[PDB]
Amino acid sequence: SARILVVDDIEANVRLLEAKLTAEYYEVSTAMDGPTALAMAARDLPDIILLDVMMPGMDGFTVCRKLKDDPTTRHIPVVLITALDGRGDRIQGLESGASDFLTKPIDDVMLFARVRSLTRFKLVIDELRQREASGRRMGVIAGAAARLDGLGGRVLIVDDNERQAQRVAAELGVEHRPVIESDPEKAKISAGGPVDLVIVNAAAKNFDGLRFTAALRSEERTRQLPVLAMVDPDDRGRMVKALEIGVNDILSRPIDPQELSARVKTQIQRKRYTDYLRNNLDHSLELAVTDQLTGLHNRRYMTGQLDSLVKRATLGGDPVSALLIDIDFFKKINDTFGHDIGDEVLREFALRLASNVRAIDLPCRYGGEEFVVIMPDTALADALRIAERIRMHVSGSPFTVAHGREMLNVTISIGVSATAGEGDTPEALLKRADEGVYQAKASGRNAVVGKAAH
Amino acid sequence: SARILVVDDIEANVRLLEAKLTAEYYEVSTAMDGPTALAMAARDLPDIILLDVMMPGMDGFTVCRKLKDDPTTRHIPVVLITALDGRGDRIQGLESGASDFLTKPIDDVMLFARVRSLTRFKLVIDELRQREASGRRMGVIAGAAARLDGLGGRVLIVDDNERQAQRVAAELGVEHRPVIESDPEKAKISAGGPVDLVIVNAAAKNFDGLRFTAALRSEERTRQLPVLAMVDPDDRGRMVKALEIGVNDILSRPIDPQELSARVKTQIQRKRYTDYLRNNLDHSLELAVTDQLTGLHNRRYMTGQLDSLVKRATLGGDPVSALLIDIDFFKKINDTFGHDIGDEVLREFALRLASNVRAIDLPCRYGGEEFVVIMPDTALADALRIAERIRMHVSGSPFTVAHGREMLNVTISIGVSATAGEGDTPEALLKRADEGVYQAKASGRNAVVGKAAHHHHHH
Ligand SMILES: Nc1nc2c(ncn2[C@@H]2O[C@H]3COP(=O)(O)O[C@H]4[C@@H](O)[C@H](n5cnc6c(=O)[nH]c(N)nc65)O[C@@H]4COP(=O)(O)O[C@H]3[C@H]2O)c(=O)[nH]1
Ligand SMILES: Nc1nc2c(ncn2[C@@H]2O[C@H]3COP(=O)(O)O[C@H]4[C@@H](O)[C@H](n5cnc6c(=O)[nH]c(N)nc65)O[C@H]4COP(=O)(O)O[C@H]3[C@H]2O)c(=O)[nH]1
Ligand SMILES: Nc1nc2c(ncn2[C@@H]2O[C@H]3COP(=O)(O)O[C@H]4[C@@H](O)[C@H](n5cnc6c(=O)[nH]c(N)nc65)O[C@H]4COP(=O)(O)O[C@H]3[C@H]2O)c(=O)[nH]1
Ligand SMILES: Nc1nc2c(ncn2[C@@H]2O[C@H]3COP(=O)(O)O[C@H]4[C@@H](O)[C@H](n5cnc6c(=O)[nH]c(N)nc65)O[C@H]4COP(=O)(O)O[C@H]3[C@H]2O)c(=O)[nH]1
Ligand SMILES: Nc1nc2c(ncn2[C@@H]2O[C@H](CO[P@@](=O)(S)OP(=O)(O)OP(=O)(O)O)[C@@H](O)[C@H]2O)c(=O)[nH]1
Ligand SMILES: Nc1nc2c(ncn2[C@@H]2O[C@H](CO[P@@](=O)(S)OP(=O)(O)OP(=O)(O)O)[C@@H](O)[C@H]2O)c(=O)[nH]1
Ligand code: BEF
Ligand code: BEF
Ligand SMILES: [Cl-]
Ligand SMILES: [Mg+2]
Ligand SMILES: [Mg+2]
Ligand SMILES: [Mg+2]
Ligand SMILES: [Mg+2]
Ligand SMILES: [Mg+2]
Repeated sequence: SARILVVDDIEANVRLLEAKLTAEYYEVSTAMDGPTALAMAARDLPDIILLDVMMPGMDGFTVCRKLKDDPTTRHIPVVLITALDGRGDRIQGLESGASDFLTKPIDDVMLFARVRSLTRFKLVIDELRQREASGRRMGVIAGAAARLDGLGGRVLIVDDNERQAQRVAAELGVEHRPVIESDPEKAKISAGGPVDLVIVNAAAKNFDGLRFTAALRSEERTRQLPVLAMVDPDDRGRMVKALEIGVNDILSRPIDPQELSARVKTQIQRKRYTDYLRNNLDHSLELAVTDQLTGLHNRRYMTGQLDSLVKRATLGGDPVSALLIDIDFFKKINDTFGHDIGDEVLREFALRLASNVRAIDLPCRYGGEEFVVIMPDTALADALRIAERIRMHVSGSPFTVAHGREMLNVTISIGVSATAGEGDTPEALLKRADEGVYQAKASGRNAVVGKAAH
Repeated sequence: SARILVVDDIEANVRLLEAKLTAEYYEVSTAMDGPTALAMAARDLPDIILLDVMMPGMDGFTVCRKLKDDPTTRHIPVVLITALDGRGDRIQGLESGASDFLTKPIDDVMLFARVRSLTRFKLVIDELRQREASGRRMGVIAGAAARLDGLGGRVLIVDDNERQAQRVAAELGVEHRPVIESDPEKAKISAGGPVDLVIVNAAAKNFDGLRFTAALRSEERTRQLPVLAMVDPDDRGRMVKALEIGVNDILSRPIDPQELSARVKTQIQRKRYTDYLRNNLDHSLELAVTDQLTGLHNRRYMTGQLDSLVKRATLGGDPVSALLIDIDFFKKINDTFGHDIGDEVLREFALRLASNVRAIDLPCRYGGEEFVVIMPDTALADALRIAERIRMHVSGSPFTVAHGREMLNVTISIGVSATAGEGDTPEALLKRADEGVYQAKASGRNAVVGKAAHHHHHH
């Protein structure tokens, strides 16, 4: 279910861990030092890396720093597993970018809980990386592939221990924008707003922090919001639960502020990376101008042009008209002959429309079975002629279908609309058009109806 | 971690299930009949529905059919939980679209394993649906998924048992294209190729079907490929394991051939649903028409439009004009500052052009450093006005460059052209615009030069 790379200078360690992980059905590979490790990671792109710190030559902190400094590997969670146990070295490991820092001998129940958690989180990151990478024979821009810090960031602190909360707030205060909130019900609201990270106390006295987290996770709006939970280091059952319901990361009471700072930064920086991906995906769709199926222009492109043309109309320029065409009984077509045949009809209809209208006109795909034609410098009466012409052309001739094998009769209903002067707006114009289609429908279909200015 | 709607006519049932699920930290809501259930599902979009079959009025098979027939709710997994246990009841439930069919009194360990599984899957799908609904709302993606299509479908049967393999193949054979493969190592390869679903034997004698599945799941190529596992029915632990390593669904042996058929169809249309989403999302930045770097329309598009406009002009309609713009000393920019900056200038120039010209005009990328603007219903004189305006917008103000650090001065030369008479053609029109450009540049650059058509004294 995951490819895990294990790194340690002692063979006994490597194969003991290996047997545990393959017993849980993971695909394990191994390296015996830093240099090797970095080569395998760059080549094989594993899902997780488990890493010794103390090794002859290049040590685990360095290895870790390099993995995060290459864009190919920056995204892979690293878990340090080591014999060291000083606070000093704990903090050095987290500051160098590791998700967790475990001290030998490790708790297997926590290791597997943690691994199952990381893989769950990597699911969405990886899909989005796949989505982007399918722009690669296209055009990227703007983005200079440049990272994205972990500083800044608005942090909500849900806690009913005033002493503890203020300490947490004082530490984050220098580098971040912290806000305290001891009411869980209010907190639910706040957490929807402008917030990058929530810190929740699982050992709160007046509410259950874990239930509160489950709450955030269940509602679609905040399922993605990172959550860092304060827990008791002696209560293993509760730590596993925390990971299982969906907590991104954990901290031991009493709160070490240097540990706190390191993990808050880690979490804010991963959440930003995944919002870079989401926005890049959405910016590239914005740039699309045609409808994939019919190759006519899409409605986004159309409404942009309609904005400009209607504004110019309102301030005294040329009038604009709109035709809104909707195919009759289109659902009956799909329900009888199948979706494929539905698409043959749509494609043919688009080519017929395009070629019975002037080049200066803007025909477009407006919805599933709806088409709009914008006609610059055209008034209501002419538009009605043009609509009539298209109606008679569509129904005057059957449609080829089932690639060649069969004909079909198709008819359309059309609503027609023209601009009405200074007060008019493109949404008003379109609304009059579909009031026309509605009456045309009601009149018995295969009909044109022009609704007038008010 | 998930919103679960629970439906059943007896309060005792609803209440007992609710306790169990909230003890595992789920958000539960409830209904006690069909009508209510369907209203709640459409208003609230829960992550999973657990459903009784036998209820006064509308029953569970109907409620289920309606949920899958409405696009708002079609994607929600429905699990039926019922006192009924005939194989006929089971097959109807699965045929009406359920992910699973459980008999009361349920196995809780198993219910949770199954819930935990559905939600792991929903994570990918709902990120996808979410992005794709963003695409629909901004006006780019349009259309609809097929409502039927779970038939056809290339199915790989990884199995050790000749005879069982053969029966599975015979049943699927009518509606799908099965292929048998008893070697797991070969099967790893085949599974990469053209395959929609793998059926694997968890109780195979010569290899571990679950290890084989873990294998598919770990390699990035086949991580989404649906897998249906045949399992011994007296091994709850192995069943849970199967669900944990990532199996889409379980089928108890000895194989019921109509159970098989129903569960294969369900998985294949779920696969195609997620494919349809991925295509909408990606394939929509493919098909030329615009120029990647600048956003403006490409050349092929522009010459198509110019043909139609010029023909209409020549037969008596509105006149048409062309501007041909070419950036001055553009080679100097690439050679002094590098192509990163050359591109920054082209992109910005496109922004300044697009926004100083009317919507009805067609600005476009014509060559490396050349742009053309087509102006419908416009004559030579007005075109010269437009060219001059544009020219001063580029030279009147320096260009940002080196992302923010550095300022560059850029100038353009423009040739101008307009339709004239019956005998004119688009290639003639553009050729006059080129002669303009050539004069503009000879005259000392940062200039506009228009070119009228002429005939000889005795033409
Ligand atoms: N296709 C196209 N044609 C263009 C463009 N610019 C000018 N024309 C054509 O050239 C004419 C005269 O432009 P003008 O001398 O700036 O005289 C202009 C200008 O003084 C003013 N005006 C009109 N629209 C605008 C505008 O959007 N912005 C500004 N700033 N002034 C405008 O009134 C005008 C006279 O209006 P029209 O009757 O339309 O007469 C316009 C129009 O037929 C253009 O970008 N695209
Ligand atoms: N944007 C746009 N506007 C349209 C369209 N169809 C008609 N109109 C507008 O309304 C017109 C009157 O159309 P008509 O009655 O067919 O009267 C037509 C028709 O009889 C003939 N005609 C012009 N172009 C064509 C053509 O391309 N094909 C055919 N078959 N006849 C044409 O002369 C016309 C009168 O010419 P106009 O002065 O242009 O007057 C035109 C035009 O202003 C259209 O598809 N798109
Ligand atoms: N009844 C009518 N139909 C219209 C009108 N405007 C456009 N159409 C329809 O759509 C046209 C294609 O328009 P085009 O792209 O401008 O391409 C147009 C245009 O470029 C030119 N053309 C044809 N007739 C005339 C005309 O009478 N006057 C002018 N100025 N151009 C014409 O060739 C055309 C292609 O020939 P068609 O087969 O007629 O194809 C015509 C016709 O089917 C109109 O006003 N009235
Ligand atoms: N009927 C009418 N509408 C007006 C007038 N002035 C402004 N508008 C409307 O608002 C414009 C945007 O204002 P702009 O800043 O002048 O932005 C203007 C201007 O910078 C330039 N432009 C377009 N036509 C002309 C023109 O005839 N003369 C001049 N000088 N500039 C023009 O590009 C424009 C953007 O073009 P549009 O997309 O058409 O967008 C146009 C148009 O929709 C006007 O006098 N008459
Ligand atoms: N093949 C195909 N079908 C589509 C597409 N986009 C939307 N549809 C279908 O178009 C159907 C429209 O059915 P309606 O009942 S709303 O429209 P009708 O044409 O049947 O109604 P009228 O007779 O015009 O009143 C919907 O169910 C969609 O599934 C599409 O892109 N390809
Ligand atoms: N950065 C960048 N440069 C390009 C591109 N497409 C074409 N070019 C280059 O633009 C350069 C222009 O050289 P010219 O001599 S043709 O153009 P000039 O502008 O220097 O000539 P004029 O002074 O106008 O006569 C050529 O070397 C082309 O390789 C491009 O997409 N990005
Ligand atoms: F050698 Be490791 F740091 F335990
Ligand atoms: F009432 Be249910 F079908 F058990
Ligand atoms: Cl001329
Ligand atoms: Mg060591
Ligand atoms: Mg319709
Ligand atoms: Mg009942
Ligand atoms: Mg040049
Ligand atoms: Mg050139």
